[PDB]
Amino acid sequence: AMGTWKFFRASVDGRPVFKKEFDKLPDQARAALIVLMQRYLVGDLAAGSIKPIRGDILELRWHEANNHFRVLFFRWGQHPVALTAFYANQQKTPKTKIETALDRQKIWKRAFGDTPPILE
Repeated sequence: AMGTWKFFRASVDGRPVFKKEFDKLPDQARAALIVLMQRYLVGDLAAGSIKPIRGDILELRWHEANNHFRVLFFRWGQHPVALTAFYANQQKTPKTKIETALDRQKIWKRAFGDTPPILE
């Protein structure tokens, strides 16, 4: 169901940074976000669920909970790579989160390559 999703870590060996962030969220929100991540791959999201943020960064938003839970990610070839997961109060995704996302994309691309290897 989660297909080609990846989860930000700083190195092939490093701390599972995205998962530690994700895991702190409430059960109901974690379950809802997994469903959105699965649907993202199928192509059947409603318009409230996916927003372009800046550059290559995209946002999954849990619409049924006033977009209070979100995942920033980017497409690394055919693999969406989850960069940060967070609770948010305002509709405007905060600057700090977007900077973290941009920073983690650069970190990822530097450690693992700008695009996936042709064979995994």
